[PDB]
Amino acid sequence: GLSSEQQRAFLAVTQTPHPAHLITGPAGTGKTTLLYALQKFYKCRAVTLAPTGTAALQARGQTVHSFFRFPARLLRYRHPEDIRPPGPHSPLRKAIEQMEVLILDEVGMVRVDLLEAMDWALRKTRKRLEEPFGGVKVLLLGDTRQLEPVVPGGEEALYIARTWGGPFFFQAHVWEEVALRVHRLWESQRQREDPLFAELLKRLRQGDPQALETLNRAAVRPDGGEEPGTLILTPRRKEADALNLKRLEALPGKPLEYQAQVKGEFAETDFPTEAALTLKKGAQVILLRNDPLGEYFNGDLGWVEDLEAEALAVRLKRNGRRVVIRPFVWEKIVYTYDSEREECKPQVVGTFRQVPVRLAWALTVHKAQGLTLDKVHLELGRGLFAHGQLYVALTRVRRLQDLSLSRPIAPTELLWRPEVEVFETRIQEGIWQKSH
Repeated sequence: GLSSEQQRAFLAVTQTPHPAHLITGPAGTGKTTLLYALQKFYKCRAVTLAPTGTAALQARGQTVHSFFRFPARLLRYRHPEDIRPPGPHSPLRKAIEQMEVLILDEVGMVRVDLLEAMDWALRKTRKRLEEPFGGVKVLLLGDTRQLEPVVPGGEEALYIARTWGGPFFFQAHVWEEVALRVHRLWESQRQREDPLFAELLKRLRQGDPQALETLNRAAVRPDGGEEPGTLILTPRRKEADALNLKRLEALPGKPLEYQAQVKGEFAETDFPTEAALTLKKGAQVILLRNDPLGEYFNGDLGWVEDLEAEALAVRLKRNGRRVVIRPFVWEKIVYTYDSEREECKPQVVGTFRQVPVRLAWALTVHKAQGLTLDKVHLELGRGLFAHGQLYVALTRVRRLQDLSLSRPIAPTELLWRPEVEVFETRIQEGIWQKSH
């Protein structure tokens, strides 16, 4: 069930001896089903890995650090003190010396030292320490805009500045050895781009001053979140929960707590939704899972109508109330070699059981990633000039008319980092390889 756009990438990456392939493009269905077709297409030829627990959950894979027993600190270059190879006959080594393909979702947040750990770990155990990754066909994924890995400062920042120069996944010295065939999609909705707004976003990423004045003198509207169907996006999830709470304690209806059943090993930070979910009839809520039948979708903004102990009815914004949702089961997955099969065969270690819905009067930009939204309102916190971290917020809409920021933006909150502005544009032909 693959469309021509998803099939073109599938066939372009699977039918070639080239190991390194990057697939760019925004989040959403079409991108997920592309991975769900890839990982099932090989199905112990490869494993699916991710930098963060959240990414590993929504990608059916294992955390990189947890798959490789990598320690939660700066991974020094080819250092055996940090990158310890699994010993002989160990029940990780036998499974890693099968992985012809390695899928890697959300490469935006993969730090450089983390990528160079994977390469050396794959080389010093599959015996292919000359070829990059031990020959393993790496399939990188994720919009390269929802990037910028945190670097603490002090000792760790200086070492990374000296070894690589920056924290990005492309500054790794692996790419000085192999070429990265980049299949960039950016082609899911032609005119719900508003090509003037796309060029406006590109001029903001390049520091243009008058593009910034244009953005401010068309979209600045204090508290323009009172207009109907306005989702008040916030950068930080602290004020988002605070905004949902104050709008939740306005509803007269009696609340109902939905209790999650966290079975097995499931980290607290990996929780998709709050386990003590207080809901009232009339709350703006959003779905977090696609319906196996096909009635509702992931990211479907609804309104609570009825509150049953193990089900709830929501009037969808998209078409009109049709579906009652039933608690979904999230599984923590770890890839450990199967004895009988002689082939990795991943394993369910954790379980999270609650209704796939969360409060949606406000949302963190992180959780809002890739959602097609009709109308948004941005909440400035006077400190978000985190070297362009607010660009990801402007991209959450297709036309300038839908966005309404509460306070003006400084030129610095949107300006991209110089190393990024060189990567996004040297990949616009195709293959990318690091010179000198």
